[PDB]
Amino acid sequence: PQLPDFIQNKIDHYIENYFDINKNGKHLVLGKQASPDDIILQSNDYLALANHPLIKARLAKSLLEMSASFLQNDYDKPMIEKRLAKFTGFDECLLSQSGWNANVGLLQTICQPNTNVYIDFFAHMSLWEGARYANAQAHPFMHNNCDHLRMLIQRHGPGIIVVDSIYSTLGTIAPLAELVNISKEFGCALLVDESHSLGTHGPNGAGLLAELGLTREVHFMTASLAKTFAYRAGAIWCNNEVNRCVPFISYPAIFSSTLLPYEAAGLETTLEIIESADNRRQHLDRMARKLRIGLSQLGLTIRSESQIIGLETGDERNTEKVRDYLESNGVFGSVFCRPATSKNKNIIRLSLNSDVNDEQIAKIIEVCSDAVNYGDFYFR
Amino acid sequence: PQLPDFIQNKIDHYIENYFDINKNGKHLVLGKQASPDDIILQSNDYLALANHPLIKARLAKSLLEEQQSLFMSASFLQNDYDKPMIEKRLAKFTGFDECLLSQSGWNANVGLLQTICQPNTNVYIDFFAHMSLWEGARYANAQAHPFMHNNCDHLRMLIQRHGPGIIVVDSIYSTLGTIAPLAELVNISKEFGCALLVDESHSLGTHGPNGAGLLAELGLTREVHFMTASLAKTFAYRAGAIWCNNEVNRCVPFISYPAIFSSTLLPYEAAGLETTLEIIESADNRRQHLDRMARKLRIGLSQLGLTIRSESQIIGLETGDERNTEKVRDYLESNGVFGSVFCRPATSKNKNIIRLSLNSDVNDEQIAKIIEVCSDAVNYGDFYFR
Repeated sequence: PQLPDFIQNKIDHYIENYFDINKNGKHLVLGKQASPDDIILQSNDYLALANHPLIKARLAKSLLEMSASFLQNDYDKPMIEKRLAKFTGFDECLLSQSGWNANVGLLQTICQPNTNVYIDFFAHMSLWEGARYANAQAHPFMHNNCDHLRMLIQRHGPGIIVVDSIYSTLGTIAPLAELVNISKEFGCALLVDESHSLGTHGPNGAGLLAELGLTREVHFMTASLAKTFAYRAGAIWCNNEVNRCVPFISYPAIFSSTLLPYEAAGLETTLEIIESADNRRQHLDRMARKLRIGLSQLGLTIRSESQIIGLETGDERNTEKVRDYLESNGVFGSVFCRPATSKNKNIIRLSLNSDVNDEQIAKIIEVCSDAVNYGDFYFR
Repeated sequence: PQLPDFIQNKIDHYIENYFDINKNGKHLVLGKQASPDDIILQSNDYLALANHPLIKARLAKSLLEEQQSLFMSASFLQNDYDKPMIEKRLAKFTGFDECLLSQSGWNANVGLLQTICQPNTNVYIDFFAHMSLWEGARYANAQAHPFMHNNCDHLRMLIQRHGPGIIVVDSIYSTLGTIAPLAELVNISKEFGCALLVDESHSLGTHGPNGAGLLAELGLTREVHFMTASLAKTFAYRAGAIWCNNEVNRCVPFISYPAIFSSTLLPYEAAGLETTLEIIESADNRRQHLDRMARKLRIGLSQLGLTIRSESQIIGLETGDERNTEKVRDYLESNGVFGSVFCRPATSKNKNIIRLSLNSDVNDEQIAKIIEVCSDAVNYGDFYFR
């Protein structure tokens, strides 16, 4: 059944302006195929746990042998939640199907149809849509800009301040200490997404709030477990009662099925293995810094302060050229383009993980050095 | 950390207006704990595949095989060598040109609506269609136009009045267990230049040739633009899929927010689904059984005078307001029958439902007990029905 025009028209225009314009007839995010020799910097599995023998074993053993609301009794709630909460220092933790759902769910629970939400420009898209589904009043503030933040709160009233601890496209770090002060001052709740800091930062990997000593000041913490925990799930920690209600309020929690008990048993192993990876955290940290210093001396804006490094490659055409160069030279990042970015501010993201060599770090810098000189594109 | 008042007070009111009011202090969906003797009817595992050894084997087997640290958006894995053979197998299984994998039924629906919709777009949706279809629409800012449950007349007038658009339905509705009038809707879709989208979550695998679904049973597959399913029912797995008889699946992976900004299924989950597909392809036995048992239950209850709108393995007990619903639940659980409470936001506060979901492991003896308990319930119990 051929499509009606109202759909077909849209689909053609999309196909035209998003696939056809690229030199390979594909979406900008899709490039070449990588070799076993090439350097891949795409995964969010920062501590390189995706193959971990123990973790796999725990899962197989547990799988050998509906909705989440009907499982909110004391006897129905998994040990993994008590361990994560303890781990993080927060009072309660609630499992979700994903980081995305965790954000969406928390926000729908705690928000009302005009609630002030003060969200960093670069906060994960799920926080945005979170506030949007709840029909909250979104108040964007310039990246990590507390002055802008103050203005807007002063202007619009108390509400919920929303940030990534470590930003997904840029590797920047939120001014958590100052944001904690700001929410105290203006009687606001603070929601922090530690997707990119949890496991990689803090004491035993417990995260940045843990590292900065700010856990006790923060109302809410969320995270995807599809980064360091290398698992398709989410979690919401509360220093309050909200978690008793989220399972009955959040749509994703109500009308969408939950993880099974073996999935939750697999996380417990991951947690242990994470707590002890002081080795991998330190090495990764070393590597990120090495890479960060090396790209900066080249002239590239490198805002990152973490294991996520953003090569700012301007507009789509330029971004394609940059990507092709990087890939032809054995370096594979991930293109971030609209709607994650704006059309004219794409990023090629380099995700570092604990498996990366000093040798591989020197190659990335080198390849970028030569890129800088080549002259087929520019960097911002 | 003292929550702001505009939060502390939302929670404090909810806790009381939803938890406190119930006899057990718990939410209305939470009854007592079930014993082994009790007849549990809450699962969506219609063919009883959850603890299947062959499925467990392949999941575990492929899980143990190797890492591919593919913790990233599914957008990044859309090259044809990157796309799982389960999609191609599912496509062929249902007869659609293209299948695409999603992290859940909910996402399948949201993602697809985001992709085909413009803010102006007309969306003719069944009053009782799954929430994920309403929210998808609402998220795309589309022009939603609800029509009365399974009413082709009401639907015609809407399209008549508002123009071409997307017709959205469940094949089998998840609360009432009713079956949409698919043949007619197809025709209406043609009689007005609309697109058809059917959510077969509750018919896929339980229905049609080899469980290929309801569209396939009726020979409609070629006439329909779109089908979606939760794979968390008969397929018993946390994932969803989108089927297109067109090129829309080329674009979903890049426009759907869920599909872009949330992590993809691991390749070992794909491998797992494959075994399940085979099992289901082969489960004619478990189907026929379920079908017959559902029919016994439906007749059994209808003869009791109860409204039994269902025509499937989902039976809707209509139990009115929350108080009265609370009494019906306790009574059904007091005897060994659970029992799946549907209430706001799923239903109107006044039209709550206690859903009985049958599966292939249910036996004649058990039905009778169910009928016996509701008969006594009608009847003897201090509460009403609709």
